[PDB]
Amino acid sequence: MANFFIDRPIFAWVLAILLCLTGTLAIFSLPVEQYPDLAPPNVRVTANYPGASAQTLENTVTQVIEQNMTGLDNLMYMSSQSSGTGQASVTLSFKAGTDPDEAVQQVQNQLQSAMRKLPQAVQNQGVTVRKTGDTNILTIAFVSTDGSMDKQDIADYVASNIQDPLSRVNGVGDIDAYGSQYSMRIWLDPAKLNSFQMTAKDVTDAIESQNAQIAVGQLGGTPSVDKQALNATINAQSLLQTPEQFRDITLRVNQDGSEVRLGDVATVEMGAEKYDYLSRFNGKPASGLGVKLASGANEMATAELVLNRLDELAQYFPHGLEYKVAYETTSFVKASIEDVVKTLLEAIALVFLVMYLFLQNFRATLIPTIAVPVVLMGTFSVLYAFGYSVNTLTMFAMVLAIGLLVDDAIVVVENVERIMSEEGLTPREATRKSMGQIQGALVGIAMVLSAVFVPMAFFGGTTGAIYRQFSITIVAAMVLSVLVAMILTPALCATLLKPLKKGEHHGQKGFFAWFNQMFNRNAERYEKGVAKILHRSLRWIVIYVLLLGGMVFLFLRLPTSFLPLEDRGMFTTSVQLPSGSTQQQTLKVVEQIEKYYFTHEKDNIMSVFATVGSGPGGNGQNVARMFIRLKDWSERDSKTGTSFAIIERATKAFNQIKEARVIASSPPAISGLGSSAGFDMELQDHAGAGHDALMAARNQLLALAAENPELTRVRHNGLDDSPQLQIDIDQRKAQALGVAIDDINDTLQTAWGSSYVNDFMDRGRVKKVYVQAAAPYRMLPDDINLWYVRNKDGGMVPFSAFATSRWETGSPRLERYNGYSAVEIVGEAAPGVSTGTAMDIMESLVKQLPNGFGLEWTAMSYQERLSGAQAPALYAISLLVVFLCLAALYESWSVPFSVMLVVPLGVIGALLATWMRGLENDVYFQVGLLTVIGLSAKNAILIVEFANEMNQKGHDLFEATLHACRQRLRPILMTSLAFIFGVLPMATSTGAGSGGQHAVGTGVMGGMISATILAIYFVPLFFVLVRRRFPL
Amino acid sequence: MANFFIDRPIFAWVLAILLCLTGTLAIFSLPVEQYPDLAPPNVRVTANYPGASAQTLENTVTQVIEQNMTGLDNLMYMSSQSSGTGQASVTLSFKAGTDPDEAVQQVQNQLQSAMRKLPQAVQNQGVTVRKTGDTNILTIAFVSTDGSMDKQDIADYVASNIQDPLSRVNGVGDIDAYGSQYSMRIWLDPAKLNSFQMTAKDVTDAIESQNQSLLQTPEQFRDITLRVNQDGSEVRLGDVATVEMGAEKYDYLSRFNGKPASGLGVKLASGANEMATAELVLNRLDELAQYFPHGLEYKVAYETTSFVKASIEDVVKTLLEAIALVFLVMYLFLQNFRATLIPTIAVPVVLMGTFSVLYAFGYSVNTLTMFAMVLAIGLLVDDAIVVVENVERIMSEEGLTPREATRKSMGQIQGALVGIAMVLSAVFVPMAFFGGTTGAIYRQFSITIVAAMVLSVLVAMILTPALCATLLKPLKKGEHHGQKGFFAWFNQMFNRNAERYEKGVAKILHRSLRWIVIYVLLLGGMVFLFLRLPTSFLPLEDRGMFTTSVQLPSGSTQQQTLKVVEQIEKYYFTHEKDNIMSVFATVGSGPGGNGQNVARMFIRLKDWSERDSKTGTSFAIIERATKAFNQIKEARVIASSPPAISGLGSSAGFDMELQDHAGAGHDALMAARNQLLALAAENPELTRVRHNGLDDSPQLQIDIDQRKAQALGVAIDDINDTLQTAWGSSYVNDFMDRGRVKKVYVQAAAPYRMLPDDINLWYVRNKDGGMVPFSAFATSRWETGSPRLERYNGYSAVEIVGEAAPGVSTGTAMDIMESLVKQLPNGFGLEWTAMSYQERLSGAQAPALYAISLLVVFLCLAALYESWSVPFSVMLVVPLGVIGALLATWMRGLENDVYFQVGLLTVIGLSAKNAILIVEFANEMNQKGHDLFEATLHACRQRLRPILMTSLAFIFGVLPMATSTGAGSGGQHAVGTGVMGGMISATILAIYFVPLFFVLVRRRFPL
Repeated sequence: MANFFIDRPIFAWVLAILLCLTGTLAIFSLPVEQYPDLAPPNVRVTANYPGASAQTLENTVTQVIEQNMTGLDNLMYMSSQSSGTGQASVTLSFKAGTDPDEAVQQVQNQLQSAMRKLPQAVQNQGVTVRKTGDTNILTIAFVSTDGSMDKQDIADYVASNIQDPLSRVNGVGDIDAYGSQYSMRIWLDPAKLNSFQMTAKDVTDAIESQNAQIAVGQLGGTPSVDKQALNATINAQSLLQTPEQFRDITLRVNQDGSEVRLGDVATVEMGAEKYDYLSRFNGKPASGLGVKLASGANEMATAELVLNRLDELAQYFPHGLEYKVAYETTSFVKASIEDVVKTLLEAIALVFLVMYLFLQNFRATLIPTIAVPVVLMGTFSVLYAFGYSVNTLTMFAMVLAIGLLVDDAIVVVENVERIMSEEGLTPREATRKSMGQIQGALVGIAMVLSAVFVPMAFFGGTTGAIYRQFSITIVAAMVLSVLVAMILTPALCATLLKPLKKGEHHGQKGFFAWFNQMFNRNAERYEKGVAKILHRSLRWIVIYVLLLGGMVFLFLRLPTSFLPLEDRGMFTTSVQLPSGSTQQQTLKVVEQIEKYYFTHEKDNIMSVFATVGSGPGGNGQNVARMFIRLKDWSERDSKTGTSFAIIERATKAFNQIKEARVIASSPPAISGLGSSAGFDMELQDHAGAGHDALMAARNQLLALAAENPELTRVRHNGLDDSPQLQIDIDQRKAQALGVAIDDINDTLQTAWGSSYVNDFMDRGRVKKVYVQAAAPYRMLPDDINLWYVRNKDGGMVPFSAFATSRWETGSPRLERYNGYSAVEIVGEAAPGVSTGTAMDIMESLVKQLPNGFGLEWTAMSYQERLSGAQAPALYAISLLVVFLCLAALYESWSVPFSVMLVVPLGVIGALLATWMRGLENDVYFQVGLLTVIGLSAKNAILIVEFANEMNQKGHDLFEATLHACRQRLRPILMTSLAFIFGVLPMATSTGAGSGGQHAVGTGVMGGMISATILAIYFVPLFFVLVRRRFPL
Repeated sequence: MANFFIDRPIFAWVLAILLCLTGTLAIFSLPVEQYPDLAPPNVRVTANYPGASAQTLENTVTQVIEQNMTGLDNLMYMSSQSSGTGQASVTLSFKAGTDPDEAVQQVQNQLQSAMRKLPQAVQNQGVTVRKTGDTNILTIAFVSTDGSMDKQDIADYVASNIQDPLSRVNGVGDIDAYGSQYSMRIWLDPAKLNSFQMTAKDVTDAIESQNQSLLQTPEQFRDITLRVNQDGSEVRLGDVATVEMGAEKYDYLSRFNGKPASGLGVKLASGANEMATAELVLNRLDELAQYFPHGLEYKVAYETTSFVKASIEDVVKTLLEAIALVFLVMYLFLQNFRATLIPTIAVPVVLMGTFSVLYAFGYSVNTLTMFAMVLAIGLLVDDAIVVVENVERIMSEEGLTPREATRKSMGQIQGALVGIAMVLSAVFVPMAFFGGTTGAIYRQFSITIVAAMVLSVLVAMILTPALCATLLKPLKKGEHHGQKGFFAWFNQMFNRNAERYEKGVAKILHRSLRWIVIYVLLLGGMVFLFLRLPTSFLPLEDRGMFTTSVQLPSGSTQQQTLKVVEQIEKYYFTHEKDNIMSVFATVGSGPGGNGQNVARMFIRLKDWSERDSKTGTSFAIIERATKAFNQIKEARVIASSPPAISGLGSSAGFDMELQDHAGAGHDALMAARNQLLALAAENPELTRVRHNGLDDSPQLQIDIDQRKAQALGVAIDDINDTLQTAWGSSYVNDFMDRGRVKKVYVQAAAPYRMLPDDINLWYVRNKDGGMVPFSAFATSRWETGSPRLERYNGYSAVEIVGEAAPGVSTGTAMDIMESLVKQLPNGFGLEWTAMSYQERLSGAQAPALYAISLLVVFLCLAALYESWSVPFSVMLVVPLGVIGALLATWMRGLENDVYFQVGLLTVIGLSAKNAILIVEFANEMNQKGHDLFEATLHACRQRLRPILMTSLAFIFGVLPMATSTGAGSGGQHAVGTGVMGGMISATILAIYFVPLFFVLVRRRFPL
């Protein structure tokens, strides 16, 4: 194989060009992402029980649904919520890698099973099963520049002309509206309704009958008369347009001639919702749109399309209206990807320079360099074939790969150079002999550098996915490198390399002359030291045992985490006032926060978009969210302008604020995983105690978390108990009175809440018609008697006769986790403290709580615990696979055992580097540690394979190992330095996703430094000792 | 390899016979189609909202479904129609190659979520997801010869006894009926109703109450008691209304050859074979015919299998003629009969092996694969011809025995055999990876041509060496020697011309600069011709059918449409009689939509043999019709030929969607559409430009004073029910006729539902039981609404279709249309759909294929011959053939379509073949050490004969295609013309320029 392509260089060039072209096509056709899915698919089951208390809804529906749902295929954990508004939502998160469609089908089947057991009212209302994609790809704010357009006018225009076309953009799962369009809202006064003896049902029926559009046939139908002239459709009536027409709805004509008009019994207005989002942008009234990314769609492409369409729509906005991008994700993705590309190019440059240092010949430097584009584009082709994408994980794997993939090319080139320099052979003969000598070594290096990343691919969860991303890329790169090393590089060495003895490089003074002198002297000293330590075995065995102990100590000492946080240029601050607070107080607090951000962080804030209130769909107005967008990373400082510094500085001031609970939190590392950054904990009530007991436990936990300085921004992701109405309707009492269940239910919906009726055409656009009770009347325990519902006989049975309403203090929103009343508690670790330490502290605090209150981590916390628990297995499996592969290659057990003893020499260096830098044991460290294992095995192989060959030929073990070290010192050094300077830009990256780059690069760089400076001495010791113990 | 079969011929014979047998088995088990599955898969979601206006239907139903369906996999585009009848259909088309079942499953999953959001009435009706067939395999008509059976009787019999059996025939996805079953029509009379003081609701309720015993005869219905007077007298239904057994639907009034008839539109089930399904349908119909009442007879008004069969037969004929011409030219160059037979025997083996490969890969016998086979016939014989020619030359000169001569020849040209196959197969590889309809077409050819090439190399190194070692006789110096007739003159002429050619090649080698300038000029001319040449997708074919569409002004009655249809039918019967077999018309059915003002008429022409080749072509008669039809000002009448691909679009030409890219206003959209139609009518490059839709129609909106209605104690429900019963129709109950359950409808008699003031003739029953006239609380008013609303990719749109004027390509027409759209008021943009979208995609992605194919061929040659110089020398001759292909295509009036693209690829391969045949031998001689001039001159002298004979074999193989006159003449001409011109130029230029390129490259880069 190697000899075949030596004499046919053009064939090798053609193969390389084919790989390059396929890779270029793949690159131009590969999708761009920040991360892959990496998120457990979630399916949400939603049910509605109108006019039902939260506890009653939870008991009658939520629990039942959960019971049937339990026992699914890959159900990781069930989380459920029961709201006072009457909506029950049970969320089912499935194990990562589960196809969402199959999960949805299973949930639908079990919902079919459970639907009968549910209350018939809920069944009539309808139960919905859908895969929930809640990733907010971008949030858009529409603000009137001139001020001519009112906030309600802005909301109406947006919901009429912008929301509808944007919803039709590809990949837009759901576009939330932070403002509501106008609607023909009709406010019923029960006083007038009882005055004229008309129930709300009569009003609804009159609106339905009078405001309608029905086709009744055709003028001039097909069996027409002999000579008709016109064929036209006939419509029964028209849809009302102005509010005045609604006021003229008849509803009755008395015998005297008087008519009880709708305006006589109610008031109609083309207004907006009673409690609409009081959205603001940079201290100005504005409306908003929240675009959510549909499941299984590319965020960047969808955002570009939406932005694109919005740009088009903008061209047709009324004078003085413009759109602002309050929240954007693709900016960070583009910045991070471009930064990683710059890092990769800098890595290629540094690898070229370090190779040129050892190989002064320019062509000899080019020959391994050419392997980089070929293997890189082949890896891109492999990624395209397997359906992977260009994300941060794959790009990090590529940058890691560079130094590994250049290894075999470097080995071949320098072996050819050594043969040319010493034996004096021609480049062709030198290449032949070099391939014959080191054919085994290349295969061994590829095996050790690829076997480490195989087992990782067989794990599951988000962790397994991350591992797989690295595996595929790195395994493909290693396979191509070993293919390139035996196809392209031998031909290049046989052709590109000039004899180089005519040029007389020896005697050429300069920097390279001094470098060669230093290298030769140090190599001689190194061989002397290797001989000495071979003689003095016991001392270095003791040193090795001490290194093992230090490695264990650093392993236990190192804090753990899942994924480094990144400066995305955004963070969200949440405002929660004490329960019962009006929207105006929340607005005042929001104004205070905006003033703080404008007057303190004036050099970093680009725009703040606040959203006061829960909106029309919700219960309390004491909630506000504030989307904060920072300036570009270049504009902001690298020390005080970072997102983390801004968040901490704001957190101090906001913790000073006592008016309301205000927390500034960075966005989560993974969009679909968790709501915000930091740990995510569910405080389950295992004892089954009361809800108030759970609330007291929650308060104790929050107080303790506030006490500990290791924890910051600890908050309850929920709502506090507040007085709530509970309309209780006795079905048997109503049926004794003969009043229909449907009629009383509709009347209850109309009075307590709002009832949609039909549509009316406004300016050519259809808009909804809502029938609602008057402002003072909200089906209070007092006014329930004022409402009347006629029975079958027609007599106006009073509502109070069959229904009872009473104020009750309880939680508006009840939550459950895995069959246990629980409250979700979220928080973040203090600066300098890892997430794992924060989780340990939270576990200690929950232990400090009274009995019966266990905890269960969810989302990113759950998967971080999974990765931490599963990490030792991988290491063990990867080491075992490397050992078995090495035993298979050399058909011996002494050689692989000698190699595996060098693995601790790299792990100690990686641990030292991460510990000194201040990083933590995350997933990246794990994959890094795996890379360090592979490279330590690489150096060990580079020595022991030649030593074993020499021994098998019959040379003395001492002489054989000394000769092997002397010859292979330069290959080990230059390959390792190539890798070190390849990963150096990662460890010193600035801006964009610099945190991930640092986390990946630091550990591997330290591992390489230790691996060289320890292996070059210990590998001879291991090989000699093992061979003495087990002779040939 | 070669030597093995030389000494063991029996093994090679066994292999050849095995391949032939496998191919023969494959041929008789290979399905036959006109085209493979080239149309993108379409999924249609239909929703029915009864009693809903078009605008209401679009707002409440269509928009919801469109919003939910967004996000599907490989969703090319969405098009939706909100008809005034209450039916909304959102058509989703996916990328070509997408699994239809997977698409349907995804659509159903997305619809399940959307079901809840829909109005309750729509959910009760039921939204249906179905793979869109929309391909009329055949339109059969049933006409009573005697006239005893009335048109409605024909329709009823068809629905009762024919529609059901045919629908169960395998492969019949749907069977549209242009008739209606019997129904007990009860025509009310408001005057009689007032006489007896009964409202329409009284009659409706009574008839509902009356009804397993069901009334059968009309008389039994006329005996229905509506009211019993106190005197004992009872009011009968016949006393107040007229009972008749008519149709449940009067929408369609079909007419065959000026005679009443009813029709069935048979539609193909997705994936089924067209020819087999049509044969089954017809067979079944024959069985049914065995029991048709006297006088009734079915007649095929539309048929596709006729053209498919005729075209396939024509392509087989041209294939056989190509084989014969290849044999003749080989016999011209190889005077010995056995020497000619040896390459000929390779043709059946390679062809049948290709058939086996197609059967294994699942491909069928379509026009594309057959064209590829015809091309391969000239392509495949190249290696066998080279082997035989080299053997003959060695025997003539060295005098060796056939066995040793074949051995030496195989040793000498083993490299060239591999190189020719490599270049002829590497061009067609990248083409296979392309997508869309175009990629599918490419693949049909690639698979076929690449398989043929591989089998050609295999036969050339296995079968032909054995044949040369056995069949050939040393009689070349014997029987063959001593020629005196025509062949002697031919040999003398060829020898003299070869000497002249070699001398000229030497001279041109001396005069390099002049011919370099000539080559640069040829490059410039090639670029100029490529830019000037117009573009298209596929050539239109005279399929013996075409359709004319009638669209009277909105609001026109059925009778006026029938009058215009009669005028058109008279035109066809008189002016164009020697070419028209039959005309089948259907009032009420149209491409854009259904209505009394729209009629669609099917015209079937006589056989191609009967019709004139010049004035009887479908295009000529259609142009004459358009000249005549354009004069008709009563209506818009357009005669359109069938689309190139059945599933791609509704009709031939371009297809675009003028849509409001922003802003709004349906009236603004209609005004823009009118402007666009006027501008298109102005242009002389565009013909038959129209919009596939319905203009805004008058609508009679009734206004009801609810105050007066309640003052008189009249319920709104009653006044809606009376209006629906009178103007619309009322499905009161069912009745059984001849063992079949049929509907009973109650409706006002025609004279009383014919004017807007007829609303005042009706009465309602108030709460007290009195008769309140409608005039008390009803006011009629005229308005204007759109019967059918369209949306394309979300935006409101109007579908505008049309065709290019004769002499103008479809691409030029599309450019003209894009120019016209820019003249519209700001906010309106266009998107190309159907086949037009695919044409734009193919044109956009065309330069890539060429670049990639050229690069792949270059790299393969460099890998094979281990020198950059050889492919550089070879690739320089590609323009020498491309110029000829472009010149021939431009001269013959053809355009740059898909076939031309595959042709350009074939021409690239042929130019590479000739360049290889020269430079391989020249490079070998130079590497052996011979002088470059001597090497190239010797290579030209020796390889002139094989190059000329292979090239002539190919050109005369494609000659019948370029001069075919059968059913598929257009496609055969499009494929053959460019390739033939390219090959001609490739020979007559390469045989001189290739030495120049090789010599110049070697001098610049000495070995």
